[PDB]
Parts: sequence; C-alpha cells; structure tokens
Amino acid sequence: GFGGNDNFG
Amino acid sequence: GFGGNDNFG
Amino acid sequence: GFGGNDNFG
Amino acid sequence: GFGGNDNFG
Amino acid sequence: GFGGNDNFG
Amino acid sequence: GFGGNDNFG
Amino acid sequence: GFGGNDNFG
Amino acid sequence: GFGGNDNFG
Amino acid sequence: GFGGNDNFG
Amino acid sequence: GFGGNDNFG
Amino acid sequence: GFGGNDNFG
Amino acid sequence: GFGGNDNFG
Amino acid sequence: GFGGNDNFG
Amino acid sequence: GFGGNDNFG
Amino acid sequence: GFGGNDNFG
Amino acid sequence: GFGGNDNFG
Amino acid sequence: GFGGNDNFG
Amino acid sequence: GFGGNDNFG
Amino acid sequence: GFGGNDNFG
Amino acid sequence: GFGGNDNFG
Amino acid sequence: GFGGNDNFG
Amino acid sequence: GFGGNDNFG
Amino acid sequence: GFGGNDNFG
Amino acid sequence: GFGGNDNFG
Amino acid sequence: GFGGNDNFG
Amino acid sequence: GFGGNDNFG
Amino acid sequence: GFGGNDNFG
Amino acid sequence: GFGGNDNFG
Amino acid sequence: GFGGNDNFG
Amino acid sequence: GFGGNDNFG
Amino acid sequence: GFGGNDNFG
Amino acid sequence: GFGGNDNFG
Repeated sequence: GFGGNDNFG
Repeated sequence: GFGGNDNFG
Repeated sequence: GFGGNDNFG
Repeated sequence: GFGGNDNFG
Repeated sequence: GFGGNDNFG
Repeated sequence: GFGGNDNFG
Repeated sequence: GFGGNDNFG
Repeated sequence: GFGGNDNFG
Repeated sequence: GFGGNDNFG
Repeated sequence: GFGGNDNFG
Repeated sequence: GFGGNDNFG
Repeated sequence: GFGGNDNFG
Repeated sequence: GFGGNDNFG
Repeated sequence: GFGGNDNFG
Repeated sequence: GFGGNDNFG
Repeated sequence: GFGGNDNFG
Repeated sequence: GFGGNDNFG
Repeated sequence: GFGGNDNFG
Repeated sequence: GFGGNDNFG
Repeated sequence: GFGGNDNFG
Repeated sequence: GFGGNDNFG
Repeated sequence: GFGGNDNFG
Repeated sequence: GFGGNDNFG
Repeated sequence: GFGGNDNFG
Repeated sequence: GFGGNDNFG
Repeated sequence: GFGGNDNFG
Repeated sequence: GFGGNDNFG
Repeated sequence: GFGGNDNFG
Repeated sequence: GFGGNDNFG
Repeated sequence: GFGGNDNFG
Repeated sequence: GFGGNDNFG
Repeated sequence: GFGGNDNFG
C-alpha cells in the first residue's frame, strides 16, 4: 500500500 | 507506461 | 479498494 | 441486482 | 446499439 | 487508450 | 420487476 | 430494432 | 391496408 | 436502415 | 472492513 | 465482552 | 451506424 | 461516379 | 505514390 | 496508430 | 532502529 | 494489521 | 550511469 | 541503509 | 472522363 | 513525371 | 526516396 | 517507439 | 565521407 | 558517450 | 542539340 | 533529381 | 569516478 | 610517487 | 584536421 | 576523460 521507494533504515 | 512502484489493492 | 471497471492506459 | 464492479471493503 | 456493463433491475 | 465501455455505431 | 415484450439486442 | 407485442396486417 | 417502401427494426 | 428501389450504380 | 451485520438484498 | 461482529482493522 | 476503413488504434 | 467510404443507411 | 483507397471512376 | 492511406514518399 | 512490533502492509 | 502490543482481555 | 529501476515507455 | 536507486559514479 | 496521358504519381 | 505527348528532337 | 535511419514504431 | 541510436549508458 | 542516411534523388 | 549518428570527417 | 547531363523527372 | 555532372567529393 | 579508498559499509 | 588507489579516467 | 589527443567518450 | 597529453611525472 506504498509507493515503493522506502528506507525504514 | 506508469511510474513503477504502485499499489492497486 | 477500487471500483472495478478500470482503464490503465 | 447491483452495479457490477464493486469492492466491499 | 448500446454497450457497457449494465444493471437492469 | 480509450475508456473501455464504448459504442461505435 | 420487469415484464416482457422488449428488445435488448 | 423494435420490441413489443405488435399487429401487422 | 398500407402499401409502399418500408423498413422495420 | 433504409429499404427501397434505391438504384445503386 | 465492516462492522458486519449487513444486508444486500 | 464486546458486540461480536467487529472490524479489527 | 458508421462506415469506412478505421484505425481504432 | 461516387466513391470514398460510405455507410449507405 | 498515393494512398490506397482510391476510386478512379 | 496512424491514418492508413499514406505516402511515405 | 525501530520498535519491533509493526505492520508493514 | 496493528501495532502488535495489544491486550484483548 | 543510472539507478536500475527505470521504465522506458 | 540507503535509497536503492543510486549512481555512485 | 480524362485526357488519356496522365501520370498518377 | 510528365504529361505524355513529348517530342525530344 | 528517403534518408535511411527511420523509425515507424 | 524511440529513435534507434541511443546510448542507454 | 558524408552523413550516412542520405537521399539523393 | 554520444548519440550514434555521427560523421567525423 | 542539348547539353548531355540533364534531368527530365 | 539532379543535373548529371556532380562531384560529391 | 571516485577516489579509490572507500568503505561502503 | 602517487597515492596508489587512483581512477585515471 | 584536429589535434589528435581527444576524448570522444 | 582527459585531454591526452599529460605528464604525471
């Protein structure tokens, strides 16, 4: 359900 | 032809 | 989550 | 008896 | 000469 | 590129 | 609801 | 095209 | 009792 | 559509 | 996604 | 001790 | 309803 | 001397 | 050198 | 996706 | 460096 | 589908 | 010279 | 621990 | 209905 | 490319 | 009658 | 749908 | 010694 | 590094 | 009675 | 298309 | 395109 | 006489 | 007709 | 990436 370019680090 | 990281349900 | 009769060009 | 393209969430 | 998803009653 | 429930003629 | 004597073609 | 009970002749 | 050029439908 | 002695050609 | 006591007659 | 038809999201 | 060569892409 | 593309009725 | 629906009467 | 009666020289 | 009890859809 | 530290009692 | 998640239409 | 679409020259 | 020495290119 | 009635002496 | 690299996609 | 002389890098 | 995609008549 | 349609004289 | 290198297209 | 005595060098 | 003494960790 | 980890293009 | 020590990348 | 006549003494 998100964009796709994520960085939960 | 669209962005690339999408959510369609 | 969406209607159902959709047109993704 | 209803529309035809429907998502019941 | 119609065309489309339809709901008669 | 066009809608999806069309009547041509 | 509906009856008859119609044309859906 | 037409539809319904009719009476020709 | 009519007569002549005609189209139906 | 139409129907008669439509000489054609 | 719903309370639940629903009726689609 | 709650209703019974619940939508725990 | 219509007539011709047609590039319905 | 007609031509093109015609929808004759 | 021309289009291909021509009607040289 | 083009007209149909063309003269690409 | 995040909590630990998560829902990543 | 939630946080994760829940106590339905 | 570019990322990797591309879409050449 | 970084984005994902990078150009380290 | 035309001359007779034509060059339909 | 020409008419048709030519005379190259 | 054309230069050559040409792309009729 | 593109030119033909490209340097995808 | 010239362009490479040329049209000489 | 460059396009593709070149003529280094 | 003419040059010798002429174009009659 | 052209004269006849041409000297593309 | 970079120095040489790197430590992507 | 120079560093040792270099990137001469 | 150029220098000689060039970079056509 | 560079000219070509260098003297990295």
